[PDB]
Amino acid sequence: RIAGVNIPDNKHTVISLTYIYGVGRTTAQSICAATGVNPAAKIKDLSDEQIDQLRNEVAKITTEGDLRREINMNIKRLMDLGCYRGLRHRRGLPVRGQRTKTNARTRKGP
RNA sequence: CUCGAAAGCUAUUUAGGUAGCGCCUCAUGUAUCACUCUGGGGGGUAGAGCACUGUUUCGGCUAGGGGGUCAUCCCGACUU
Ligand SMILES: [Mg+2]
Ligand SMILES: [Mg+2]
Ligand SMILES: [Mg+2]
Repeated sequence: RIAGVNIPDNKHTVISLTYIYGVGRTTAQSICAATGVNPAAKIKDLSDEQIDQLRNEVAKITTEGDLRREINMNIKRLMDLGCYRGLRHRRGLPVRGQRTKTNARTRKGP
């Protein structure tokens, strides 16, 4: 609603744009370069004018409310085909080819 | 010589005792009473019924738990 989500205050611009969930850190360094907003000032000190140009960039990359939708179909395409990358992805095993006998605990919990 | 019962009720340290009412008798009064016919009158019993509360048999049409279950990593449902 503010830029797609709420944006914190009393912070620099590149840090503030990070919470938009679809722009990391290197991408938000291009947006202040392409628009011209100084990151060295806070978001409080800005004008209420050029935020549309920041909002123009949000309408060109992705939005987290639909980013998580479309990335699920990338998962969902892998599951319903029954390919090996979606075979373990149904179950909960690691995917990229890690070791399974021990230590793969961030995909199985405590 | 004339008339003629009861073994009921309530209470009881009561139950085989006793006391009030019900039933007999003799007096005094006073006027109602039985039987039957024609009336008016409420009722919930025998019977009967399944509208309620329950209980019972068969049949259909089914909701379902799904019983099978094509069975789908895990999801459709195949089938009945
Ligand atoms: Mg006699
Ligand atoms: Mg005695
Ligand atoms: Mg009867």
